[PDB]
Amino acid sequence: VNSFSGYLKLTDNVYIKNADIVEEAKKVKPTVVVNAANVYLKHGGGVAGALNKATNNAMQVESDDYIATNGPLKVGGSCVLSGHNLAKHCLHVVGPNVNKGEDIQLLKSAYENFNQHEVLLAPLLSAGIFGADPIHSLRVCVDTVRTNVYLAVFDKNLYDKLVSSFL
Ligand SMILES: C[C@@H](C(=O)O)[C@H](NC(=O)c1ncnc2[nH]ccc12)c1ccccc1
Repeated sequence: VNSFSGYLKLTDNVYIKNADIVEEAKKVKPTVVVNAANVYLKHGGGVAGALNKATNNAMQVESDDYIATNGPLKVGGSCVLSGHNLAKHCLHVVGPNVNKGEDIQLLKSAYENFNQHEVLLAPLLSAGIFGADPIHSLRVCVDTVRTNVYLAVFDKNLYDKLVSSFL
């Protein structure tokens, strides 16, 4: 049993809600919140900008030290950093950005990072401003993640479209 409320059950392990991931994190304080990061951990907009703003820029400060020490992530890769005031940990996951010309086949690899954590609050990777088909991303999520994932979809029209088209 956990604290996530009002999520629609899609499969044995995947649940979905039309919600702002920042507000969900502030309410539940999950062990892991997933950020839709880029390889440089530059948290400018989207999920990343919103999470970072909610941490008063502490996420960015921590991320800059991470990159200075370790260099950029891989597309499809991840790192575990602090969740600051929002969660115990933040799993920064890099899905491919189609608007940058990156390979959508890497989306499965990106979702595989979720399997290292028993429960996660997460966004829909590579969708929205990352340019990929959101129906496809949800399919890859359900067909790749085996641990318990609570998906928070910001856009209301998108949420309705995803639910109504889900197989
Ligand atoms: C799909 C899309 C959505 O769920 O609509 C999602 N975006 C957000 O979650 C979002 N965007 C901008 N400002 C925000 N503030 C609070 C949340 C939030 C998203 C997922 C992966 C990559 C980029 C974007």
